[PDB]
Amino acid sequence: TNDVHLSGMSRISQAVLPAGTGTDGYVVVDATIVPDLLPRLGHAARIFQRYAVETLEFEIQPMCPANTGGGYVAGFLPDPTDNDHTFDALQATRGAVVAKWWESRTVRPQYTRTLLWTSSGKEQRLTSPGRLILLCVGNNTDVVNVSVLCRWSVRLSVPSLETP
Amino acid sequence: TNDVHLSGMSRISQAVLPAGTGTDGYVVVDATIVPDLLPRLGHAARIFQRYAVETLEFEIQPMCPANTGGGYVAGFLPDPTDNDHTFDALQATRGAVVAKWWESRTVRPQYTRTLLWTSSGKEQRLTSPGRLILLCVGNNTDVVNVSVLCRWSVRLSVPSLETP
Amino acid sequence: TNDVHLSGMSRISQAVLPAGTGTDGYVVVDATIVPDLLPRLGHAARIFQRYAVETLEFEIQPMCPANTGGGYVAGFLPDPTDNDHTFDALQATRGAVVAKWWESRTVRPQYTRTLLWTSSGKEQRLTSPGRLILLCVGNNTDVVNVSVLCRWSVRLSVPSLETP
Amino acid sequence: TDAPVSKASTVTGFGRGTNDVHLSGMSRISQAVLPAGTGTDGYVVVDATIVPDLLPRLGHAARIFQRYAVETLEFEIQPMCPANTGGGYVAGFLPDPTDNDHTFDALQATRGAVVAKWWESRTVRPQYTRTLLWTSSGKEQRLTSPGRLILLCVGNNTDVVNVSVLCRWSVRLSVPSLETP
Amino acid sequence: TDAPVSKASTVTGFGRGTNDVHLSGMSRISQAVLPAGTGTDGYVVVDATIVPDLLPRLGHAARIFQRYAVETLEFEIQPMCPANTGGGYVAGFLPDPTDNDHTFDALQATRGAVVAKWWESRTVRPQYTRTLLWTSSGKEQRLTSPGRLILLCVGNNTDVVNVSVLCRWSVRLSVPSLETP
Amino acid sequence: TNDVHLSGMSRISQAVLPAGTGTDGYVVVDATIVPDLLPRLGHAARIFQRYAVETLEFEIQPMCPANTGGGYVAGFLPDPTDNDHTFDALQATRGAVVAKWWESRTVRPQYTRTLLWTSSGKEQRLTSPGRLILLCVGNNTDVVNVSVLCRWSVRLSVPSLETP
Ligand SMILES: [Ca+2]
Ligand SMILES: [Ca+2]
Ligand SMILES: [Ca+2]
Ligand SMILES: [Ca+2]
Ligand SMILES: [Ca+2]
Ligand SMILES: [Ca+2]
Repeated sequence: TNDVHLSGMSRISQAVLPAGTGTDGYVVVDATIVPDLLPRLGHAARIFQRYAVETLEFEIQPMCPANTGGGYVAGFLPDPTDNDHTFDALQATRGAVVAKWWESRTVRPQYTRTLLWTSSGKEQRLTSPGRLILLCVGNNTDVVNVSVLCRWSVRLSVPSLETP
Repeated sequence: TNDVHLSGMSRISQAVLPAGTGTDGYVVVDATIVPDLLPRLGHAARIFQRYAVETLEFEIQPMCPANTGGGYVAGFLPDPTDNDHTFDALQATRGAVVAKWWESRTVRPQYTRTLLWTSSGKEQRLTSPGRLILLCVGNNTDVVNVSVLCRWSVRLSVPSLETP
Repeated sequence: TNDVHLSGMSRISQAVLPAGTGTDGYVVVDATIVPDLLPRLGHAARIFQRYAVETLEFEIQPMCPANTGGGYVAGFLPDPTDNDHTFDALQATRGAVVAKWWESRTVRPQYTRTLLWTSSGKEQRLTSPGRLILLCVGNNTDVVNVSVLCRWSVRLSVPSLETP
Repeated sequence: TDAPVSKASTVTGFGRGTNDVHLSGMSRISQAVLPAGTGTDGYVVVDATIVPDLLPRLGHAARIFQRYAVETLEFEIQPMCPANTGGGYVAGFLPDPTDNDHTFDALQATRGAVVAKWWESRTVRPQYTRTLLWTSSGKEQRLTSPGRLILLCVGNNTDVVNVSVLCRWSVRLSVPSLETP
Repeated sequence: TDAPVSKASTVTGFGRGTNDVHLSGMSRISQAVLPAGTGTDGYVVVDATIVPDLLPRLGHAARIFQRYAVETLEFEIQPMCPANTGGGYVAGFLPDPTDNDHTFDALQATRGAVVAKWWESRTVRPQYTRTLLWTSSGKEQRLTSPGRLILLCVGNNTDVVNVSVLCRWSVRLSVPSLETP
Repeated sequence: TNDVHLSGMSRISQAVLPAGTGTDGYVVVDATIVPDLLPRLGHAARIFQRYAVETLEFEIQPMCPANTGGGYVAGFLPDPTDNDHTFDALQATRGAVVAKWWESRTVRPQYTRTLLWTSSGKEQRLTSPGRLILLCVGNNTDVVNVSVLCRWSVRLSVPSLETP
């Protein structure tokens, strides 16, 4: 059948937060989940027209010394159009996490499994499952290298050969 | 088995043989069948390590006036390492065809079904099912534009992110 | 029967990363998994001709203070010939991990269970399941002593007595 | 039937040659002569990589096929010397064409290895892959050869030794083609 | 078992190779190109004595056998030229390898001879002996070849003519040996 | 039970007895049967701690002219500690053979099937099933070259990495 099931785990974001610039509410990461953001899924969506996100998980992997103060709040807004970047908006989303800067965590988001479009278009809601937003909570004492990883699983349909 | 089955038709070769240059035995098309040669299988092998050829057929679709002279012989050598490019080598193999330049033909070859490698290596026998050769039979009279297409079906395995 | 099942856990790599030299993308570990790299499996493959890797896991055990910044990305390329040493290439592999320098992790790779050859030869793909690559992510503040361990399980066949 | 601009080609049976041929035979893969005293322990009397070229009729048959599978493979060490000859031989078929280990222990480790005196003949019934091998040569010879037969001296030979190493082979050839060296 | 002066030889399967092999195939026995005007009446386009050497796989197979019998023999005249070409050809298989008569009447006298236009393909179903022939060459070639296939022009060709002469052959090989040229 | 069963034939001893030196009772071969004596079992015991002898047979294969004089007596003492090397000790044991120098014989001995230790220790009775002795009977006339081979089958246990 045209449907092929792919899974993988890749880094959606890499950010560096210097010491003291991580004020409360600062936006460390704001990544709109698109197939191009994921390498293997990037090629897979380059050879397909439609994709549906069966499973989606995120892993916040901040690489900082244990003596680092402050923390982060990480969430997955299931609306690509939504631009709210406050603590309450993230915490309202299912699976959002709050953790110290030296404590890696996992986000298990909730979203609607609809058949999306691999290629971009006018309406972003038909192409992306949502956005991942990672904000600072409090103040960080050291420099934090944050890697945001995404464990994904998709179903691909309508074969084609697209261009970026 | 997280094996992805992918299939489709794609042009492996495009050749423009000018009138008068198509002497007998001239190698119009010489293509070692690797996934990088195929457009969609190119990306599929870019995101996978291993592939197995389940279905392989070649379609010689030359576009020239019906009053043109000469012909072609097309054949699939199941050995990628073999470098013999003559009418005898093509006639020995199975699935080979010989037809006039205005005719469209199908080569149904004898190919290995083992698990080959998408990337290149020291031994070509572990990476390609074989090569396809299209030669002139006689001398052409008009300008011939021959496109060699391939209906292929593969099974892909061992996810990765390869480079050209 | 000739088939004997062996398992074990041994250190494939020992590396020392001084303070500040662990720049992002630096290659800490690049080990081609061969039976000689594993002591007990080294002797076992010295008394056999063929081996098949039934189970393969890796444990990254970096020994550094909790106040160490930066991290690592560890992966198992299931292609011994592949020489890509970038973050995306590792992350595309199944089971790849990203972690802080003071956080031990485990890699559960995916690979094709084919009957390999214990002794070396021209084509490396017939002798090795792949390579383990461990790269730096960000900058390390302290000195990191990294031990890369491999928990393996093999099936051995075709008895012989080989020499190194 | 009207006259067309061009008629369709009428070549029908093209690319339909025979695919499988079973070929059996027996041939001398080696012949060695040893003057007295030369056959010290460990001396390599015979070292022959079993390939279609080594067997003449199989070589000619493999020149017109792409792949071959060894259905049957057996060897005979037939030394034609009297019973007053001292010393002996060890013979074994290494299933790895690449391995070049030439010792008593390496041969004895293999299945079917024989240790005999120079006035005794033996049959080596070895362990060989049944998988399809390539008739033509390539970069890796593990895809083209089932292995190599090795024959060493165990002790010093008192007299001259004439040893002939024979092979009964049965093969199935497949994927017809026309190979050239 | 007492120790004798010498033991009997234990070579058993020697001289027991395969005797009969049926080999079939199809090959181009000739290829000719004719520029405009050269193909006058009676011009000998093709003159090929059908021997195992003419057929490559059959040549290699006959190098390891002594005798062969032609079970099936058919020829195809396949001229790859347009329908606007003038002239024609006569094709026939003379069952006598020695006869070198190259005329229209000599070819037409034989059974299965075909007369066609240059834009028409024909199949020659000839008359050939089923008796055992010798794979290797000798003084008299009537014992080694079933005959010769001959192809002449009937009229002047207006355009260039490319003609390929093919052969479907089936043979049974017997009396195994190892021939050398 | 992660017990590895390994078997094969290997030469335990190679002796060159020159003509005239083979007086009656001369100890041609004296070998305490330990896994280090066997070539392939050498590596097998190098990667294991304990072994149990399931099958043990010795093959005396002397290579000499049929007109040579004298003979040999071969026997397996089931006690490694025993130091009696005489015809009487060999004739007392079971499985012993006596034959002319041109004859090839098989000693099927009486050996313990308990779990012995691959390494050496204070007590030899916990490490070896016994010893094999090959003695001269009479005086030889020609130079004798005797190889003592052993068909052995063992069960190995308790993985380790031993030293010579
Ligand atoms: Ca699209
Ligand atoms: Ca690769
Ligand atoms: Ca080997
Ligand atoms: Ca070939
Ligand atoms: Ca002859
Ligand atoms: Ca020990």
